[PDB]
Amino acid sequence: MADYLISGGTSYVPDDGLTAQQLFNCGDGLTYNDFLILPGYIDFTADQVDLTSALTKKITLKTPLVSSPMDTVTEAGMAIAMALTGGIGFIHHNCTPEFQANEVRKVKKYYPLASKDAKKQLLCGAAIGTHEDDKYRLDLLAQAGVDVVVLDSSQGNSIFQINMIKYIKDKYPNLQVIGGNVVTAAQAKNLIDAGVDALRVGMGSGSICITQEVLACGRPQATAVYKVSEYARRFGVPVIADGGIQNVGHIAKALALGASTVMMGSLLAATTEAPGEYFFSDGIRLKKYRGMGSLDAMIKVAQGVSGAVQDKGSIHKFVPYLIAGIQHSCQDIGAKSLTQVRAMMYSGELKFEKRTSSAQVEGGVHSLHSYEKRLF
Amino acid sequence: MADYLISGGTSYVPDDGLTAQQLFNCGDGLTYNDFLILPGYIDFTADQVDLTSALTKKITLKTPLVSSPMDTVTEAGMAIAMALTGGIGFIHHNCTPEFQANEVRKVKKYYPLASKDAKKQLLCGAAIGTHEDDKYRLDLLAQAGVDVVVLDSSQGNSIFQINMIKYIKDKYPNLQVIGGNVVTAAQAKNLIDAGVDALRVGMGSGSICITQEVLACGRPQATAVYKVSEYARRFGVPVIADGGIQNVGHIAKALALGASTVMMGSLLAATTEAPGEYFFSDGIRLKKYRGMGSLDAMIKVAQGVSGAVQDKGSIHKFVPYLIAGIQHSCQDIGAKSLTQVRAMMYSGELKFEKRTSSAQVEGGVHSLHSYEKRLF
Amino acid sequence: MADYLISGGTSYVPDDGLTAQQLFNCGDGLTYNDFLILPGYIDFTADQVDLTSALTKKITLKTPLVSSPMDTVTEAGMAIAMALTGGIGFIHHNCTPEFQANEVRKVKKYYPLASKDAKKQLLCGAAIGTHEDDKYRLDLLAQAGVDVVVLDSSQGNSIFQINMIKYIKDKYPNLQVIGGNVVTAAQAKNLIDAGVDALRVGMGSGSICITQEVLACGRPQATAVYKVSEYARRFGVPVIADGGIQNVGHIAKALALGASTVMMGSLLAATTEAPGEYFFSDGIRLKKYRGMGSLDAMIKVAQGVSGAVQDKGSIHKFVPYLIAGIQHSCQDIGAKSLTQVRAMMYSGELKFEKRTSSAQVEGGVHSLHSYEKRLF
Amino acid sequence: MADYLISGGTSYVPDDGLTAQQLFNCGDGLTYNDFLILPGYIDFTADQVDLTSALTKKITLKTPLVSSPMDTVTEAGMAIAMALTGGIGFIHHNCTPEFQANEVRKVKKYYPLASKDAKKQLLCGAAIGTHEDDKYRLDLLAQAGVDVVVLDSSQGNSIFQINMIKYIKDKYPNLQVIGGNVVTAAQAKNLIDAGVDALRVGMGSGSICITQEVLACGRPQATAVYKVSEYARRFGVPVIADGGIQNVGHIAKALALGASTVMMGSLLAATTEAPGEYFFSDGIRLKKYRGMGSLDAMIKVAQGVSGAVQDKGSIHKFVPYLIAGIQHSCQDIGAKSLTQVRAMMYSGELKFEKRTSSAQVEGGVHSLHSYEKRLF
Ligand SMILES: NC(=O)c1ccc[n+]([C@@H]2O[C@H](COP(=O)([O-])OP(=O)(O)OC[C@H]3O[C@@H](n4cnc5c(N)ncnc54)[C@H](O)[C@@H]3O)[C@@H](O)[C@H]2O)c1
Ligand SMILES: NC(=O)c1ccc[n+]([C@@H]2O[C@H](COP(=O)([O-])OP(=O)(O)OC[C@H]3O[C@@H](n4cnc5c(N)ncnc54)[C@H](O)[C@@H]3O)[C@@H](O)[C@H]2O)c1
Ligand SMILES: NC(=O)c1ccc[n+]([C@@H]2O[C@H](COP(=O)([O-])OP(=O)(O)OC[C@H]3O[C@@H](n4cnc5c(N)ncnc54)[C@H](O)[C@@H]3O)[C@@H](O)[C@H]2O)c1
Ligand SMILES: NC(=O)c1ccc[n+]([C@@H]2O[C@H](COP(=O)([O-])OP(=O)(O)OC[C@H]3O[C@@H](n4cnc5c(N)ncnc54)[C@H](O)[C@@H]3O)[C@@H](O)[C@H]2O)c1
Ligand SMILES: O=c1[nH]cnc2c1ncn2[C@@H]1O[C@H](COP(=O)(O)O)[C@@H](O)[C@H]1O
Ligand SMILES: O=c1[nH]cnc2c1ncn2[C@@H]1O[C@H](COP(=O)(O)O)[C@@H](O)[C@H]1O
Ligand SMILES: O=c1[nH]cnc2c1ncn2[C@@H]1O[C@H](COP(=O)(O)O)[C@@H](O)[C@H]1O
Ligand SMILES: O=c1[nH]cnc2c1ncn2[C@@H]1O[C@H](COP(=O)(O)O)[C@@H](O)[C@H]1O
Repeated sequence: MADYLISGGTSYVPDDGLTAQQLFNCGDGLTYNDFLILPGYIDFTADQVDLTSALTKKITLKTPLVSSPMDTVTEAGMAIAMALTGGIGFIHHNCTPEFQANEVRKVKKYYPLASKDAKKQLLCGAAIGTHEDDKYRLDLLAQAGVDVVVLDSSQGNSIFQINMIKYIKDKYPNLQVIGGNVVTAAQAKNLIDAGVDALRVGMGSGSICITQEVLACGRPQATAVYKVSEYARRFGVPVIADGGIQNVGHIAKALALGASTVMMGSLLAATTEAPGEYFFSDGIRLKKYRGMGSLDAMIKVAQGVSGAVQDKGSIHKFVPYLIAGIQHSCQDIGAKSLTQVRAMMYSGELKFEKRTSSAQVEGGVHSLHSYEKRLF
Repeated sequence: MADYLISGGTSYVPDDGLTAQQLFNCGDGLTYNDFLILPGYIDFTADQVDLTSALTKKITLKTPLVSSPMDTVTEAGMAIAMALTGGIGFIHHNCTPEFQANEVRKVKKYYPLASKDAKKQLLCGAAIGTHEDDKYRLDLLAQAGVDVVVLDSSQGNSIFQINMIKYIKDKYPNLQVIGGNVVTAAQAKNLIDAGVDALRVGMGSGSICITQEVLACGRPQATAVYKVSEYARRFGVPVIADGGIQNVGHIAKALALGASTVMMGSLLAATTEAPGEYFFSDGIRLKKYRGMGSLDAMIKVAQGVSGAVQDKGSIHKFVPYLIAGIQHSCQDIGAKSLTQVRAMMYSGELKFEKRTSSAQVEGGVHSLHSYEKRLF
Repeated sequence: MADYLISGGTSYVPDDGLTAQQLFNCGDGLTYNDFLILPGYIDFTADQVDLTSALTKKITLKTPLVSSPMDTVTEAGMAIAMALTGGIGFIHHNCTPEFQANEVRKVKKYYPLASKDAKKQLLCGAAIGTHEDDKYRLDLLAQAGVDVVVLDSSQGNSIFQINMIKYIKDKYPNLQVIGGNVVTAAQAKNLIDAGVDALRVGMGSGSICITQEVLACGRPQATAVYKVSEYARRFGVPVIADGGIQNVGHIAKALALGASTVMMGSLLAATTEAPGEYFFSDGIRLKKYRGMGSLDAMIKVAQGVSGAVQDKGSIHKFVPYLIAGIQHSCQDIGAKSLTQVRAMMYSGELKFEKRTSSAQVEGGVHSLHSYEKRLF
Repeated sequence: MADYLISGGTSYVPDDGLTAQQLFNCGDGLTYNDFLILPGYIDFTADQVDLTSALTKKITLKTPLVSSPMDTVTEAGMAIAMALTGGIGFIHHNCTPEFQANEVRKVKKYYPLASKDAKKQLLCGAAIGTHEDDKYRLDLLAQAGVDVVVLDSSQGNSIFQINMIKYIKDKYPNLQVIGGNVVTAAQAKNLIDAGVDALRVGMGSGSICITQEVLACGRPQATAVYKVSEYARRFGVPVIADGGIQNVGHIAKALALGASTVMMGSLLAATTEAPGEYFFSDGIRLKKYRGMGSLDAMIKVAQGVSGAVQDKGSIHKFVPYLIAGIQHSCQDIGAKSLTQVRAMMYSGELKFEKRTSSAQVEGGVHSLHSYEKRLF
C-alpha cells in the first residue's frame, strides 16, 4: 500500500538540471551549441517513436523538416522530393508570378509517408512578398491550388503584413498563412491578433544573414524559438525555426524548445534536387548558395551574402539520416513522440544545462592528429 | 589553555575559495579546464601518499587508472600491462564472443603493486553489449573467469540494462557489473535501485564522440562527475569518469570531484600495447583511433569518428608519469590519500575557483616565439 | 556656507563602476586582461608621481620592478643593471652554492635612483631552495652579504618552509626572507604566523608554467594578488606578483590590486644583460627561456617548458619605458603615488570593470589589414 | 617605512556593516526604528563636537532643531524661545495674514548661540499657503522682515508651487523659500529646477497624519530622507525631515542619513511655549495637538486627526537634553561634527544594520515587572 500512496505513481526523480523556464530568463543569449538536453528514462526503441508534427493549425506532417523559400535552395524539384519523404517545401518569390504558378502546377499534379491531402495530392507551400503588387501574385497561385503561404519579411509586424493577413483571410479563408519574421513575444502578439496561422521565428541567425551585424537587430535564435513558442502556445499556434541549423543535433534542440517544425536552408543546400548546377573549386564539388538580402538578388543595402557549400548528395538518402537523428535524440530524451517531448519540456520533466566555451571545445573532437568525420 | 578551548584544534583558515557544493549549482556547465583546485597546508612528501582507490564495492586498486573498452585502444596486451602496473582494463564487445573468451583466458593465466586477487591472478575486466543475444556472450567469459563487466551503452537507464542487472545478479551474484552511461542523478537512481555495483559517468565528452552535436544529449563532464558522485555517495557506490581526459591534470580534477577511478581512452591510445599497428603520416609515427559510435565499427547513424593520434611510447614508462602526476597534485592539494582528498572535498576543506577564457589563455603557455613541450 | 557643510569637501562623485571588493567575490577567476581600471580626476602630470614602493617590511625601492630568480633570466649582470636603475634582482638556486657566492660578491662590490643601502652599496637579493642541505647554501651567501632571500617553492606552506623561517630568523634576524608561493589567504596565514617578511604570490601563471594543466593547482593570478594583498594588509606585509605579465599594463593592474612589487620573468627575458647568448631562428634574433619545473633543469615530472623569446634590447633603455608606462597609468587613475592608488583602491575611490571576450577583442587592435606594433 | 606605504595612513578597518547606499536599494521601506548606526573609533569627547548645520543655502544654524508650522505647536513664543536656544521656528498659515504679520513683528524686534543675523536680530521663519490669494499674505510678512518661508503643501510638485517659486525669486531674490513636501527624487527635480532653496521631506509620517491610510500616498520616512538628500546633494541643497520623530535617537538617525535639520511637531508639542493652554484628563497635565489636515482646521476630506499629548516642560530645559543627545550620538558614531558624519556616510566610513521586529522588542525594555522611564 504505502509504497504507492505517499506520492502516487511517480518515484523520487532527483532535481539535477535546469528546466527551460529558469534556463531562459537568466538574460543570456543562448544559441543551440550553448545548451544541451539531459537524458532520462526510456521504455522503447528508436523506430516506433511517432515523429509527427504540425505545420499550421490544420495540416500536420509526418516529419518536422521544411525547406526555406530561397531560389538558391528550393524549387519544384525539392518540393516534390521533400513532399515524397514527408516534409513540405516552399517556393521563393524573386521570380515572375507565372514562374511560381507553373512551379506549383508542376509539384501539385505529379513515399508511404508522403504527406498528401484529402485529394491525395502532395502538399505544397510557397511564399509571397509583402508589397501590394503581390496581390496579383497571390491569387494566381491560389488558382494554382497552393496550401500554405509564407509572408517572407525581415521583420514581421508591419502594417503591411497585418493588412495582408486581413486581406487574405477574409478573401481566402481556407488558405492558411505563415507570419514572419517574429523573434519576440512583442511582435508575436500583433500577428496572432491579426489572425495568422503559424509563425516563422528567427532573424539574423542564418548561415548567410549578416543582418545582426549590419542592422543590429534580431536575437540569438535558441532564446528566440523558446519565447516565441512560449507565447504562441497560449493560442495554440505552431512556430517554425529559421537559421543556425548546421547539423541534426540543432534540429532536436529546436524541437525540444517548443518549435514544431525546423526550417533549413543551408543543410538542405548543395543537394541533387537543389536548383542551379554544380561547379568545382579546388577539385571540390559544390554549388552556390545566396540569400534574399544579398545584392545578387537583383541606393541599396545588403543583409545577406553569396557563397557556396560543398555537395551533400540526394535528399532521399539524406533526410532518412535526419529523421533517424531526430529519432535517436528523442529516444535519448525519453519521449516516444515530439508531442510528448514538448509536454515534458513545458511540464519540466526534462532538464537542460548551460555550456561554456571550454565545454563545447570538448564537445566536438579534440586531441587527435587528424580525423575523418563520416556522418552516415 | 584558552588558545585551545575557543575553537579546539582548528586554526582560523580564512574563507577564500568556493567549495564544490556552491560551485556546481551555479548552473554553469563546467568542464575540467574551467575550474581548478586551490592549494592548502601539506605535511608530507610525494611518495608516501597512499594512492589506492576503489573500482567496485568489493575490489579496490592500487591506482585509479582504467582503460576504456574499445577495440582501438585496449585488448589483452594492455590488459596484462595495466594490471601489472596496478590498474585494470576492459575488453571491447565488437568481436565474436569466443574472441574475448580467448582474450580473457590469455590475460588471466599469464609489478609489486600488480592488483592480484585471492587466487593471486591478475584482475581482469571486460564489457558486454546490451541486447539479449549477449547472454550467450556473458556466460562464456563468466566461464573464463572475468571479474567485472561493463554494460557499454550510450544512455544508461533502458529497460534492457535494468533487466540485465536483474538477469545477472540473480544468476551470478559474485560477478559484479558496471552501469553506464549515467550522467545525471535521475538516471543514477534507476541503476542503483536496479542494484548495480558502480557507475560509468560521462557521455558526449570523449575525444571522438560527437553525440553532443549529433544527438544533442549528454552533459559537460566535470559537472557530471560531481553530481553523479554526489548521488552515488548516498549508497556507497563508486563512479568512473569517461571522456575529456587530455593530460594528467584532468585526472586529478576528476579524482577531486568524487570520481574514484578515471577511465581514459585517448591518453592511453597510441601506445606500444595498444592493438593494431603503426603507420606514418608527414613522417609522424601514429596509429588509428576510432569509437564504437563511428561507422567504422561494422539505415545507420554515427556518434563517433575515426582518426589517429601520435605515439606515446610504452605504458610501463607512461603510467609512472601519470601516478607521479597524481601524487604531486595530491601533495599540492594537501591530502595524503585520495580518500582524504574526497573527504576534504565533501567536508569543504579544499576549495575550487572558476576560470574565464582569458584565464585559461594564460594558464597554458603564452608570450613565446616557440616552445618544446616536454612532459617527462 | 551650505555649499560646504552638507557633505564637507567631497563633491557628488557618481557611483558608476565596481570597487575591487565587490569585483572579486563574484566567484569569477579574473586574470589581468579580464578587468581594467576606470579613470578619475587628476591634478598633476606624469613625472612628479612618487613611484616608490616596498619590497619587504624594512627596505623600500624607487621602482616596483623585480626580476624573477631563474638561471635563464637573471644573474649578476641584470642584478647590477636593475639595481642601478632602481629595482632589485634575485639569483637562482640551481647552481653550486659557491657559484652564487661569487655572484653575490660580484654584484655587491661593483643611476641617481640606484637603490643603495646605508653602506651605499647596491641592493642584492637571491633565492635558495627548501631542502635542509641548503643550510650550507644559505650561510655562505649570508657571509657574502645578501639582503633578502626568496624561498622558491611551487607551493608555500610546507613544514619545510615554515621550519626554514624558524631556522633563519632566530639565527639571522636582520636577514629578511620572502615566502612563496602563496596563492590563497589560507596559506598566507601559515607564513605570516611563521614570521615571514613578504610574500610571493602567483603559481601556475607564468609564461612557461604548465602546472595548472599538469598538477591542476594554482589560481587565476589577478584574483590571487588581490586576496593575498587583502589578507597581508592585516599584518602590514607586502606581496610580490608572479606570472602572467606580458606588457606594461599588467604591471599597473597588479600594482592597483594591492601588490607592491611586480616580478617579471618573461618580459625581462631576451635582454642584453640576461645570461646565455643569442641564436637566430628564421632570421629572428632570440635567446632561450626555460623554467625550473622544466626537465631541462637537470622518475621525474615537469611543470615548466623550454622555449625562446625574441630580443628586447638593453634594460637601461627598456625599464625607462616601463616606469613611464606605470607613471602614465598612475596619472590616468588619478593618484600621484602608488601608495595613494592602493589607498584609493582599499577605500573604493577608484573602480574597476569586467570585460568579456568580445570586449577584449576590441581592446587590442582590429579592422586592419596589417599593423606595425611599435612600443617605444 | 613599509608599515606606511602599503596602504597609506588608513589601517585595515574590517568590512562588517552595511553602508547606506546598499542598505536602501534593497526595496524595503525602512523607518527610523528599523535600522541603526554601528559605532566606530572616537578621538574626542561630547562637548567640543561642532553641532552646526545648514537650513538653507545661505543661512546656517547652531543646532539642527526646527519647529513645524502648525498652530497647535508653534507661534511667536516658541519662535522666540527656539531662536534663543539656537534653532529656528516657523509660523502657521491658518490665521489671518495680519495675525502672522504681528507675530513676526513680535519675534523679530524682541542665548550665547542664539542664531542672530547681520542686524543681530533673531532669525525668524514662517510658512504660507499655496493659493494665489496668499500673494497678499506673502508681501505683508516680507514687509515685516521674515527670513525664510515654507510652502506648506501635502504634495510638492504642483504647477502652483513651481509658479510660486518663479513668482517669489524674481520679486524677492534675497528672500529664501522652502519646498515641500517632496518625498522622492522625481519630485525633488521639479523643485530644484524651479530654483527652490531647501526641501522639506516627509509626508504621511507624522504622529497625527493618516494620509498614508486615507490617500494611500507618501513613503516610509527614513527611506525618504536618504534618497531626497541623495538627490539634493547633487545641487548642494539641504533637506528638512518631517514626521516620525518620537525621541532623540530618531534625530540622530535623520541627521546621519543626509538630512541637515530635523523638524519636530509632536516632540516639541505640550511645552510651556506652545500656544493654547493646559487641561487635565485622568489627572494628567496635557494639551491638545492637531494637524492641518484634520477637520478641526476650519465636501471635505481629512488627512490629520485631533488629539493631545502630555506635558514636557519648558523648552529651555528640554532642547539642552536634545542637543546633548545628538552630541552623545555623534560621539558614538565617531565624527566630531555633523558635516563629518554626513561625510563618513556618503563615503561609507560608518555602516548601518537592519533590524527585525524581534530585534526591536529587545531594543527597548523587556523582562521587567514595571519600570520608570526617566529621560533627563
Ligand atoms: N531570418 C530571415 O528569415 C530573414 C531575416 C532578414 C532578412 N531576410 C530576407 O531578407 C529579404 C528582404 O528583406 P526586406 O524585408 O528588407 O525586403 P522585403 O521585400 O522582404 O520587405 C520590403 C521592405 O520595404 C518595406 N515594406 C514592406 N511593405 C512596403 C510597402 N508597401 N511600401 C514600402 N515599403 C514596404 C519593408 O519594411 C521592407 O524593408 C527578405 O525577402 C527575407 O527573405 C530573411
Ligand atoms: N561516453 C560514452 O561512453 C558513450 C557515449 C555514447 C556512445 N557511446 C558508444 O556508442 C556505442 C553504441 O551506441 P548505442 O547505444 O546507440 O548502441 P548499443 O549497442 O550500445 O545500444 C543498443 C541501441 O538499441 C537500443 N537497444 C538496447 N537494447 C535493445 C534491444 N533489445 N532491442 C532493441 N534496441 C535495443 C539502445 O537504445 C541503443 O540505441 C556504444 O557501444 C558506446 O560504446 C559511448
Ligand atoms: N609561479 C611559481 O613561482 C612556480 C610555481 C610552480 C613551480 N615553480 C618552480 O618549480 C621549481 C620546482 O618545483 P618543486 O616545488 O616541485 O621543487 P622544489 O625543489 O622547489 O621543492 C621540493 C619538492 O619536494 C618537496 N620538499 C620540500 N622539502 C622537502 C624535503 N626535506 N624532503 C623531501 N621533499 C621536500 C616539495 O614539496 C617539492 O615538491 C621550483 O624551484 C619553482 O621555481 C614556480
Ligand atoms: N508631512 C506633511 O508635511 C503633510 C502631509 C500631508 C498633509 N499635510 C498638511 O495638510 C495641509 C492641507 O493639505 P492640502 O495640500 O490638501 O491643502 P493645501 O491648502 O495645503 O493645498 C491646496 C489643495 O488644493 C490644491 N491646490 C493648490 N493650489 C491650488 C489652486 N490655485 N487652485 C485649486 N487648488 C489648488 C492642492 O493640490 C491641495 O490639495 C497642508 O497645509 C499640510 O500642512 C502635511
Ligand atoms: O538574405 C538573407 N538575409 C538574412 N536571412 C536570410 C536570408 N536568406 C534567407 N534567410 C533566412 O535564413 C534561413 C536559413 O538559415 P540557415 O538555417 O543558416 O540555412 C532561411 O530560412 C531564411 O529565414
Ligand atoms: O564512439 C563513441 N561515441 C561516443 N563516446 C565514445 C565512443 N567510443 C568511446 N566513447 C567514450 O569515450 C571515452 C573516451 O574518451 P577520451 O577520454 O576522450 O578518450 C570512452 O571511455 C567511452 O566512454
Ligand atoms: O618552471 C616553472 N614552472 C612554474 N612556474 C615557474 C617556473 N619557472 C618560473 N616560474 C614562475 O614564473 C614566473 C615568471 O612568469 P612570467 O611573468 O610569465 O615570466 C616566475 O617569477 C616564477 O615564479
Ligand atoms: O494634518 C496633517 N496631516 C498630515 N501631516 C501633517 C499634518 N500636520 C502636520 N503634518 C506634518 O507632520 C509633521 C510633524 O510630525 P511629527 O514629527 O510626528 O510631530 C509636521 O512637520 C508636518 O510636516
